[PDB]
Amino acid sequence: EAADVERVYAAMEEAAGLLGVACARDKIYPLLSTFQDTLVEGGSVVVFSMASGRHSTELDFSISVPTSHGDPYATVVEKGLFPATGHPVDDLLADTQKHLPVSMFAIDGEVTGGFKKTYAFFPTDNMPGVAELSAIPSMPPAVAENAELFARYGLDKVQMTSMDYKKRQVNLYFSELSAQTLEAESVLALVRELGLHVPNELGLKFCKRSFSVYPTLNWETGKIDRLCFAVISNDPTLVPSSDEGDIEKFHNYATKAPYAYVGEKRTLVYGLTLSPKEEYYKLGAYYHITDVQRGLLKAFDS
Ligand SMILES: CC(C)=CCC/C(C)=C/COP(=O)(O)OP(=O)(O)O
Ligand SMILES: [Mg+2]
Repeated sequence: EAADVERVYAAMEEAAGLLGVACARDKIYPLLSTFQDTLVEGGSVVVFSMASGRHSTELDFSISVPTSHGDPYATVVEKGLFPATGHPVDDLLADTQKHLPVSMFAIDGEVTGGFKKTYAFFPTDNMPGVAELSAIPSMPPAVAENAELFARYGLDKVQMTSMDYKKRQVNLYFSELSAQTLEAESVLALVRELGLHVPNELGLKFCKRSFSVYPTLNWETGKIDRLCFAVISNDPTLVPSSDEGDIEKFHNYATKAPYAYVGEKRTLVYGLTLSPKEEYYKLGAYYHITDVQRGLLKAFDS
């Protein structure tokens, strides 16, 4: 439906407008048209994410794609929207769906850069572990090489994975996080073992409220590139930053981002990313939600 396409793109321009970013129509429209059938409201999930620091001038968008549509990456490459990288990341999404049960896909891009990643969601009642994922042929070796470290901190079940074709990286979104996993002492030992920025009192408090945690890995080495803690809430003032700018800019976005489910508050997902020499924050404001998001809010934002 050309209608849903225009609408989704307009909302995307709105979100970008809030951060002073311009959408590259030539890179976005073709992508939205290709999966236009998935833009239907109801069972679709769409997110527009902002970030701080060196990411403050970009705006990401995520769109859920039903598995029935087939490998979303093969589609973008076949249509000529993106050039295969020639690396294992090209087959990872396909191999993941082949070896494990995938409940749904998702495409991700940046308003000025275009397409850059896909996601593979797993059934909540049938989530794979570190061992099941590390056995995927195209999966980065780093996953298996860090298996002992993951198990030591209670990172077992994975609710989904994401593949970044431009940076050739993979994220493992751990779920069912225990309390001792998110304890201050545990989080500190973990970051130190990975050589990432040490979170302060404020950051640690945010890590404790996390419902999801995801490390980023690559095919070059067995070293984790960064680690992210995600919190989901309806509260627009949670950005874990002490900078006046961030507090103001994030809260503004959280209260003005577009959303197609009037009648409820905006679902928000905040992120605290720790890299070797710094930390940055991100915030995704959902444009479209489903009962999954509602279920999560009841469980982690009560
Ligand atoms: C359709 C749905 C429900 C999408 C959810 C996407 C999500 C939780 C992304 C987290 O990664 P990121 O956006 O913070 O960045 P990166 O992958 O680059 O680390
Ligand atoms: Mg992003």
